[PDB]
Amino acid sequence: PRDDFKEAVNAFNPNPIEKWTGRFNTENASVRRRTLNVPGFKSIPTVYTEATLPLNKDVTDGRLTVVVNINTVQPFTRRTPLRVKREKWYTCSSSCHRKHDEFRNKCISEGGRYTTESSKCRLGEKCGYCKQNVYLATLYLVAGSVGGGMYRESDKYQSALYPFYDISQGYEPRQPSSVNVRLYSEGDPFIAFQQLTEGREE
Repeated sequence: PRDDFKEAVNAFNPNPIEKWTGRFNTENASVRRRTLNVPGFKSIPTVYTEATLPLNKDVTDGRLTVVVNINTVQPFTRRTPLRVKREKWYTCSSSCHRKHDEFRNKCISEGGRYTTESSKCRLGEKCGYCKQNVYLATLYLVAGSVGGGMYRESDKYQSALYPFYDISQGYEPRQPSSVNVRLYSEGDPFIAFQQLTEGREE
């Protein structure tokens, strides 16, 4: 559990990632060394290279194409949809008629669509869900280590965020004019945190 994370943090070597300069599309990349604050641990080092991509000709028919040309990393291209769906379920908890229809209203009100799954919203019941439009703000990429000081985009980790799919990215209710791109190493504690935990707590 926490020991597996301990195993990852200690093994992590951020030194090679300090060389990950280059470009995401047009923009120059900048290596960022930051700290991961988790209870019971000294400040954990997380390192990635990043850039801010403006929405321009890199957008075509709702998809953002990013070309990754980072040093020591075998270059690759990634395509990501600007828009995806966010499905959230309402459960009638002890905390549900009054709290149910507002959840319903928020969904509609915020541009989403609500779907009923039960004729009546009883305690402990999945009464329905909201399908919400969310838009790409932050894009996480992962490069797996190859021998000889070289890297290559990770097949298993299509993202740095659990569950690590292509679309497992930072999506917002309101689409920004620019997208922030980030490239991680597989051994980064942020990914290890995400994996072992999924929900940012141990």
